[PDB]
Amino acid sequence: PAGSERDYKIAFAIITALAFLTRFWGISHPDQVVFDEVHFGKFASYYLQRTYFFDVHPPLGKLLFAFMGWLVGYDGHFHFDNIGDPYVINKVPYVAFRALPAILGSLTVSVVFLIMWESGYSLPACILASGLVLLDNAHIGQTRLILLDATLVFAMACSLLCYIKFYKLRHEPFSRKWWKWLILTGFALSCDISTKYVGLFAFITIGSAVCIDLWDLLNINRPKGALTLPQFGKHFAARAFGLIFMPFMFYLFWFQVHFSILTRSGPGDDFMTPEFQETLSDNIMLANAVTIDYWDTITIKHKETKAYLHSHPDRYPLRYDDGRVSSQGQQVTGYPFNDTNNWWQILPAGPFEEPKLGRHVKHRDLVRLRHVGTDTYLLSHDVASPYYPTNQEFTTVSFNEAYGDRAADTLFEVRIEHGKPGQEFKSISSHFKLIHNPSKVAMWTHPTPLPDWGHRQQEINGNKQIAPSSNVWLVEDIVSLPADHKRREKPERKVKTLPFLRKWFELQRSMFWHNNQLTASHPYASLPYQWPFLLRGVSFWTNSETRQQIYFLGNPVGWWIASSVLAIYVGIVLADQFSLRRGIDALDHRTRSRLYNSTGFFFLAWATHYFPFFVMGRQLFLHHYLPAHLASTLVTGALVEFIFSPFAGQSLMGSWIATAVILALVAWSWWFFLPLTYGYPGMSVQQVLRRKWLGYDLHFA
Amino acid sequence: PAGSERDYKIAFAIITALAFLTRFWGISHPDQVVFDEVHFGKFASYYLQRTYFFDVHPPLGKLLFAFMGWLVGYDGHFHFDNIGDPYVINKVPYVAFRALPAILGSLTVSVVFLIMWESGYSLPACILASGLVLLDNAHIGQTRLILLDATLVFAMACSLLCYIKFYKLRHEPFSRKWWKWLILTGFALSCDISTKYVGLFAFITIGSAVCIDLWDLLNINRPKGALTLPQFGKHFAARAFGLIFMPFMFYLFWFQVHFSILTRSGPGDDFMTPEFQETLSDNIMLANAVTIDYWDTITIKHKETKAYLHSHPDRYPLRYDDGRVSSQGQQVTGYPFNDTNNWWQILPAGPFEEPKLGRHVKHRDLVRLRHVGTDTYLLSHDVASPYYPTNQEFTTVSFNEAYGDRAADTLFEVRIEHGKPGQEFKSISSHFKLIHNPSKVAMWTHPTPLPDWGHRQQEINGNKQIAPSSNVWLVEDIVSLPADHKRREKPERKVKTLPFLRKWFELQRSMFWHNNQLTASHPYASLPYQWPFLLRGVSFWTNSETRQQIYFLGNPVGWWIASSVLAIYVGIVLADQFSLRRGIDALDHRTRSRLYNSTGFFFLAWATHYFPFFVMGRQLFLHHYLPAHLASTLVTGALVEFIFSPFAGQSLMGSWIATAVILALVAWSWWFFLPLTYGYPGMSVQQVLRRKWLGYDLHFA
Ligand SMILES: CC/C(C)=C\CC/C(C)=C\CC/C(C)=C\CC/C(C)=C\CC/C(C)=C/CC[C@H](C)CCOP(=O)(O)O[C@@H]1O[C@H](CO)[C@@H](O)[C@H](O)[C@@H]1O
Ligand SMILES: CC/C(C)=C\CC/C(C)=C\CC/C(C)=C\CC/C(C)=C\CC/C(C)=C/CC[C@H](C)CCOP(=O)(O)O[C@@H]1O[C@H](CO)[C@@H](O)[C@H](O)[C@@H]1O
Ligand SMILES: CC/C(C)=C\CC/C(C)=C\CC/C(C)=C\CC/C(C)=C\CC/C(C)=C\CC/C(C)=C\CC/C(C)=C/CC[C@H](C)CCOP(=O)(O)O
Ligand SMILES: CC/C(C)=C\CC/C(C)=C\CC/C(C)=C\CC/C(C)=C\CC/C(C)=C\CC/C(C)=C\CC/C(C)=C/CC[C@H](C)CCOP(=O)(O)O
Repeated sequence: PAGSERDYKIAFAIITALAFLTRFWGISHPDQVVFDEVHFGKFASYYLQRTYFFDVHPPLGKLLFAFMGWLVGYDGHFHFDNIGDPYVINKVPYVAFRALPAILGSLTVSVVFLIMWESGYSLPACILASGLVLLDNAHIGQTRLILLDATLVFAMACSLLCYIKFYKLRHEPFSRKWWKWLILTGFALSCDISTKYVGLFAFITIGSAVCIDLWDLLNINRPKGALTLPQFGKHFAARAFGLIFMPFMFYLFWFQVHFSILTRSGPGDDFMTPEFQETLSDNIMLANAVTIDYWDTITIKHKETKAYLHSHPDRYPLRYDDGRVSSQGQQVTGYPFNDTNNWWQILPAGPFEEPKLGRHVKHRDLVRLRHVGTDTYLLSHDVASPYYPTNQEFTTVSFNEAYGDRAADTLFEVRIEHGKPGQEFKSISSHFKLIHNPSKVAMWTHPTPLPDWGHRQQEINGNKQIAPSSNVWLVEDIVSLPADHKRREKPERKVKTLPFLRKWFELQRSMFWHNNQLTASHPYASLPYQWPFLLRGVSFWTNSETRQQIYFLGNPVGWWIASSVLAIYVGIVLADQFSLRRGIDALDHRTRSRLYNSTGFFFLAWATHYFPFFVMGRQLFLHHYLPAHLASTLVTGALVEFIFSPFAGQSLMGSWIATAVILALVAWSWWFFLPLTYGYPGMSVQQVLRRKWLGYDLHFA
Repeated sequence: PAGSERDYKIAFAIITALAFLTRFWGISHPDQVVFDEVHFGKFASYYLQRTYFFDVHPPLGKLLFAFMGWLVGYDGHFHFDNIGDPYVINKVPYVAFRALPAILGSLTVSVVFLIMWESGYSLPACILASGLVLLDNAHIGQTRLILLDATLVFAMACSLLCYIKFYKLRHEPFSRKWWKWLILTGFALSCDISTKYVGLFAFITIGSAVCIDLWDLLNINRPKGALTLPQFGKHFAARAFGLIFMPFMFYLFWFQVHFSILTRSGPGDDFMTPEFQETLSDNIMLANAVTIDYWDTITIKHKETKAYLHSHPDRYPLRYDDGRVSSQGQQVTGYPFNDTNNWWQILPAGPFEEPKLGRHVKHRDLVRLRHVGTDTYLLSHDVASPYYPTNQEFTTVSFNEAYGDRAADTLFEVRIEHGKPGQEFKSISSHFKLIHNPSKVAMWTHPTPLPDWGHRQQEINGNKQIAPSSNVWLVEDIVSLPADHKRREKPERKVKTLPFLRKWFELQRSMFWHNNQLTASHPYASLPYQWPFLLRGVSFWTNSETRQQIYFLGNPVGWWIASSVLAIYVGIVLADQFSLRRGIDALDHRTRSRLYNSTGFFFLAWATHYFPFFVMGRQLFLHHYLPAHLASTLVTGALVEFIFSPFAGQSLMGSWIATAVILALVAWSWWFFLPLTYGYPGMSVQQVLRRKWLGYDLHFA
C-alpha cells in the first residue's frame, strides 16, 4: 500500500467502526445477571434511590453506571440479589447499563490507535496495536457486562496518551498547551484511581516517566542548556501540582458527589459511627414499614404476581380432572383485588390465650393465620394440590381443629428474606417466605388461574423448593392498626450535617479496613504468573439447557504473540547495551532514541502494571492483567516497525506483510473463541473439546 | 583509645569470648521440647536410626544435628512427638543438639567482626557491627534451640566474607588464592541453600555483586586496561563454575549422603512411588503393617492426643450448661487406656450382607463402624456437640437405624493421608482422617476433658475444617486377627537399587509439591513489613507454674537503630547523587568508593534478603528476617565510621564515643529483655507490663 495522513485517517475510522461493532454486537444476549453484575448493579441502583450503602471500591465507576441509568429515566426498585435472574422480566434497562463499558472499550481501541499515531510510528504499527486490542476476546468480554474494569483500562490508555501529548510539548514549557495537557494527564490518572484502587499502578508509570524526565532536567551538563535550581524547582512544582494534587482533588470531588447523592438510610449505614447515622436522614421506607404484632390483622401479598392471600367459603371439589381426590376443605387462593376476604389475623403458636398488646412477631417465629371473614385457620398437609401433584394443598380449619388434633399442621414459620436473629417482622419492608412447619414446604402461587370452581383465582400450594423468588410474600397493610396509632407516629427523625473532610476520612478508613479483612472466596482466582500466557480462564455465566457458556479468557494467539514480543524487546535492549559496552553502536540515533523513549515507555507501562501484582497477596483474577496486556499490544506494534525497517520509511512492504499475517492469525484465533466470548450459539460437545488448549475448565465436555 | 593490629586482635578475641558466653549461658534451661524442636529433632533421630522419612527442607541442617547426636553416641528411640515433654526424663542429649546452633551463632558474631575487619573499616565500626549482632536477643534466641536458621545465618555471613576475600584478589586473577576463595564462596552459598530454600536469596546478593563486577569487566573503555572477548569469556566461565556449578554439586552431594544414610523403612515412605518403596528395605523398628479387611475389629487411636475412639452406654445430657439441647444419644469419647470399649468392627456401606473374608478396605472407601461392646453403629449429624456449637455431635445408633432411615448418617470415608487410588488401608502405617459422608466433617478430638457426665473422657465431634493435623487417627491393632494368622506373614522382602539422579529428581519434585500445598497454620505468622521495626514477636514455649516465657523477639533498640541507619544511608546516597548531578563532588575518592563499594555491598545484602519476602505469599515468621538484619548491622557500623570521620583516621574519638553510646544503650535494652530471651527467672506481672512496648502478646499480664 502507501502511507499518508489520509490513509491514517481512513484506518482510524475503520478501526473505530469495527471496535464499536465488536463491542456492541449481541450486547443483550446473556440477558441475565452475570459473574459480578450483582454488586455493581446493586450499587448503581442504590445511587438511583439515594439510599446510603457501603462499598470497598472508589465510587466513580458506580457513579458512571448510575448516570447511564438515570439518563434513560429508570429509578425502579430492582436491586439485584442473585446471579441468574432475568433482567427483561423485571422492567430494568440492563442494555443501557452495559452500553457504557462498550463505549469505553471502543474508545479504548481508538485511543490505542491514537497513542501509536501520536508517538510517530508508521501505519502498519498503529494498525497492528489497535487490531491486537480490537481482536482480543478478553477486552471484548470485559466491556460487555456491568463491570468497572473497562473504565480502568480506558483511563490508563487515556493517561498514556495524555502524557505522550504533554511530553512532546517539552520544548515550550509553561505554555497553555503545556499546562492543559499536564492537567489532562492528572485528570486521567485521577479517574483511573477513582475507578479501582489498582489504578494506582498507572501513577507508577507516569511517575517513573516523570522521574526520568526530571533527572534529565536536573543534569548540570546537558545538551539543551542548563536549568538553575529555581527553574528546576518550578518544573518539579508543576509536575507535583498537575500529577499529585489535582488527582487528589478530583478523587475528593468524586467522594463529595457520592456523599451528596446519598442522603437516605440504606444497607451500609451500620458500618459508620452513630453521628453518621445521624446524618443519613433515615427516611422513606421508615414510614412504610411498621413492626407487626401478634393479634394484628394483615394483608399478605405475593411479590411477583401481586395477588393477595385469600379465602372464602367455597370448597375444593372431591375429584380433580386427573382423578385425584382433594380434602374438600375450604379453598385458599390468590386474589388480585382488595376485599375483606384478604384479611388474616396473625396469632401465636401454642395454646389459646387471650389477646395481648405489643408482642412483636420476629424472624423465624411460628405463627397461625386466622381468616377473619370465615373464622378459620390456615392449614397445609400432605394432600396433593389442585394443579401440582407434588405440592401440598392449602386449606383452612376450625378453631377446635387448629388448637386440637390438627394443631401442628396450622403452624407456619415467618422466614424474613435476609433476616437476622431477633429481627422484627415489618409491613412492607420484610419480604418473607411462609414455611409450613411440619413439612417445610413454602407457600407458593403462580399465574394460571384455577377453574370456575375456584372463581378463576390463583392457586395457593406448598412448594417443596424454598429457594425460588416466587415463594416471596410481603405484608401490605396492618388493617387493624388505626392511622392515628402511636405504633405509626413515633419517627423521632432529625438529621445533622458534618464537614466533608470528617465524613471522607471515616469512610476511607472503614473502606480500607474492610478491604483488608472482608474477602469472599472465588474458585477462579488466578496468580500473576499465569496471566501473560493465558494458562487458565474464568467462567462468568452458563445455563445447561441451551449449552451456552461465557467463559472469560483472552485471545490465546494475540496474548502469546504480545508476550513473546515483550521477551524479544527485552533481548534486543540487552543486546544493544552489550554491544554498546564493547563500543559498537549498531543503531542509528533516531532508531535508538525511539526504542528507548517511545517503545521503552510502553514496556515501562506493562511492567508497572504487571509486577506490582506479585507484591499484593490477595485474590487476583485474569482481568487484572487487562491494563498491562494493553501496553503489551503497543510494544508489539513498535517491534514490527523496528525489525522490518529498511521519516525514512521506503518499502514498508515488510512490515505490511508482517502485520497482515499476524492480524489474520489473531483474527482466526478470535473467530475460534468468539462463541465462548458471547455465548449466543450453543456449541456441540466435540466443539467444546477443540477449545481445551491449555486446560480450560469449560465443564461442557 | 588507639588503633593497631594488636588492638584489633584483642577486640576480636573479647568479642568471640562474649559471643560464646552469651550463646551458651543457660542453654539447657528450657529442658523441654519447644516451638519447632519437634520436627527437626524427629528428623535428626530418624537419621540416627537410618529409617527413611520425608521433609520439605533440604537435608544439610538435619545432617548436622544428626552428626552432633552421633558424636555423643546417642541412638535411642526418642523420636519427639509433642511440644512440652521433658528431655531429661528420656535419656536424650538435647544439650548436644543445641550446642551446634550456639557454636554457629558465636562463629556468626566472629564472622561479622571479620567482615568489617577485612573490608578496611576502623576498629569502632567493626566493634559496633559485632556488638549489634552480639547483643541481639533474636540472634541469641535462634541459636538456642534445635532450629536450622542459625546455620542459614552463619552460611550467609560466611558467603559475604568469602566474597569480600575473593574480590580483593581481583588484581591477581586465576591464581591459587583467587580460585580458592571463588570455590569457598560457592561452597558457603551451597551450604546456605542446602539448609533452607530461602538461602537462595544469598545467591541473589553474590549474584548481583558478580554482575556489577562483570559489567565493570566488560567495559571496553575502563581505566585498568581492556579485556578481549575471550578473556571476559574466561572470567564469566570461572564465575559460573565457582558460583553455580559447584554449589549444585555440593547440594547434590548432600542429597547423596541423605539417601545413603537412609536405607530402612520409616514414616515418609508412602510419599514415594512403589519402586522407591522397593529400594528401601523392610525394617524391624515399628515393623507392624497389616491391611485391614471389612469385618475386622480394630482400635482407632488419635495421633496427637493418643486417645482411643471409645463408647459406653451413658448418654449425652438433655441440656448443656449454655442451654443447648443434645440428641441424648449414646456418648462417643476418647479414652486413654486399653479396654474392650475401644473395639470397633469396620463394615461395608450399603445393605446388610453376611460376613465375607479378604475384602480389603481401601483409600476413600465409605464404611460403618460398629461398637462391639454395645452393638451400635457410629453416627454423626447436624446437632451441636458438647463443647463446640459449630461442630457435629458423634453418637451411635441401632442396627435398625443404621440400615434404615438413618443409614446415610452412619457412613464415613476413610481418607488416608497422602493416599493414592486403590491404596490398601493398613494398621499402624495408614494415618487417616474419618470424614462424615453427608456433611464432610472430620472426626476430631482435643485434650480438655468432658464433665463428670462424660467420665472426664475426651470429646469426639465433627470438625468443619479437614486440613488440621488434629484430625489424624491411626489403627493401632486389628484385635480380631490372631497372632498366627496368614495375613500377618511378611512377604518377599527384596531391595533393589536405583540410580541416584532418578531418586533425587523424584524426591525433589515431591518436596516442592508438598511445600506448595502442605502448609500448617500458625498463630504467630508475620508479614515482611513488620520485621525491620519489630512490631510483633513470636512465642516459643511457656509454663504457667514458674511464670517463665521464652517469647522470641529482637532487640528493639538495636533493630530500630539499624533500620534508621539503613534509612540514613539511603538518604546519604540520594543526596550524594543529587549533588553530583549538579556537578558538585562533596566526597573524597576514598570515601566515595567505600560508601558505594563496601557499605553499598552491605546495603545490597539487606535488600536482597528482605524484599524477596514480599514476592512470596506463604507463612513467614520474624526469624526469616534474621539474615537481612545481619546485613543491617553492618551498614550501621560503616555509617558510624562515615559521618564521624574527620588510612587517615586521626582522632577517632568521635566514632569511639558514638559506638560506645550506641552499644551501651543496646546493652541496656538487651539486659531489659534478657529474661524473655532465656526464661530462667520468673518475672512478676508488673514486670511483664514493662515489656509491653509495641503490643507484644506476652499473655502473662
Ligand atoms: C530489564 C530491562 C529492559 C529489558 C528494559 C528496560 C526499560 C527501558 C529500555 C526503558 C525504560 C523507559 C525509558 C527510558 C523512558 C520512559 C519515559 C521517557 C524518557 C519519555 C516518556 C515517553 C514519551 C512520551 C516519549 C516521547 C517520544 C516522542 C515520540 C518524540 C517525538 O519526536 P522527537 O523529535 O523528540 O525525536 C527525536 O528528538 C531528539 C531531540 O533531541 C532528536 O535529536 C532526534 O533527532 C529526534 O528528532
Ligand atoms: C535506593 C538505592 C539506594 C539508596 C542504594 C543503592 C545500593 C548502592 C548505593 C550500591 C549497590 C551495590 C554496589 C555499587 C556494589 C556491590 C558489589 C561490588 C562493586 C563489590 C562487592 C563488595 C566488595 C568486596 C568490595 C571490595 C572493597 C574492598 C574493601 C576494597 C579494598 O581497598 P581498595 O584498594 O580496593 O580501595 C580503593 O581501590 C581503588 C582502586 O582503583 C583505588 O583507586 C582507591 O584509591 C582505593 O585504594
Ligand atoms: C516526590 C515525587 C517524585 C519523586 C517524583 C514526582 C512523581 C509524580 C509527579 C507523580 C506520581 C507520584 C507517585 C510515584 C505516587 C503518587 C500516588 C499517591 C501515593 C497518591 C496520589 C493518588 C491519589 C490522588 C489518591 C490515592 C488514594 C488513597 C488515599 C489511597 C490508595 C490506596 C491504594 C491505591 C492501595 C493499593 C492496593 C489496593 C488496596 C488493592 C485493591 O485492588 P482493587 O480495589 O482493584 O480490587
Ligand atoms: C547467567 C548468570 C549471570 C547473568 C550472572 C552470573 C551469576 C552468578 C555467577 C551466580 C548467581 C546466579 C543467580 C542469580 C542465581 C543462581 C541460583 C539458582 C537459580 C540455582 C543455583 C542454586 C542451587 C545450587 C540449587 C537450587 C535449588 C533448587 C534445585 C531449587 C530451589 C527452589 C527455591 C530456592 C525456591 C525458593 C522459595 C522456597 C520454596 C521458599 C521456602 O522457604 P523455606 O524452605 O525456608 O521455608
